[PDB]
Amino acid sequence: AAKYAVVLKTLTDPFWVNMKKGIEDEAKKLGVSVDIFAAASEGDAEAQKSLFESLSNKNYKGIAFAPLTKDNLVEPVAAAWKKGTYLVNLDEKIDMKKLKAAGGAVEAFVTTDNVQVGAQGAGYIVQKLGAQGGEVAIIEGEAGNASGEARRTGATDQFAKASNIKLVASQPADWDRTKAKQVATEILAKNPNIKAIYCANDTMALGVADAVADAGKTGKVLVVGTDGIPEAQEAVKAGKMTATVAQNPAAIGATGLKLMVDAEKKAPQYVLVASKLVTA
Repeated sequence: AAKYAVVLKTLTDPFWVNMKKGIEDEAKKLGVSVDIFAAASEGDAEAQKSLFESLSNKNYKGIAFAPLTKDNLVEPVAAAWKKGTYLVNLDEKIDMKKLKAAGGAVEAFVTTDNVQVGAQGAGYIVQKLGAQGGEVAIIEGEAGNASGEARRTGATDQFAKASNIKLVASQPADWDRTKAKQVATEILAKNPNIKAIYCANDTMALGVADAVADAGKTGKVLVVGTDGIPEAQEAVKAGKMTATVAQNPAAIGATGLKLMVDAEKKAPQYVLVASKLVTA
């Protein structure tokens, strides 16, 4: 029988499918039975909460979970912690203040570090530009967004380590493809010698690629996105983008399972899973 359960988000896009496959592969490697649940109703906080609650009568030793919101799983996670269940928070961090106030905790949090995501995108640009270096830009998300600001910070800090890389622009395009095209055109007009643009998500990077194409500069300006959405993966294969920085949901799920298995053989353990560069 399964000592371990995982509650994912709805299996309607490749990220959660790939996390499920990574858990299954890790379960094979570790030789353990694991039950993997997701709600059929996508974007549905209470459905996921109810799904989690339905596991209370089963006897899982460990449950890993990727909450839809920071709030929606607080009560079932608290009830599980109080029963002695080993708990691993995956992906988005549960509201720890509310979880504590509910008398619960988690033992581990496995996630992607968005600062490292930005540093990874910027670092790839730095490698690609080699000894000559050159001018670069960041196309930011909505200002103040936690993930976008972390990506901006990580890219900015990484660029700042290379003395012959000059950050000539860092500007918000608000997660909008059309706005990112306009902003990239503005940067291209002001900095015609620009060599690379890191973009805090792929939707914006695809608009940046459109601006670069309109300017006749495809291949002459590197364009690096973030998230690895299918259209960006296709753009990378077609040479319309240089790369995109993708999370590794399979490794997040595998790591989550391994933490639970290892627990069976206080601040939670914080495990960061590196993103993967998608290139041609």
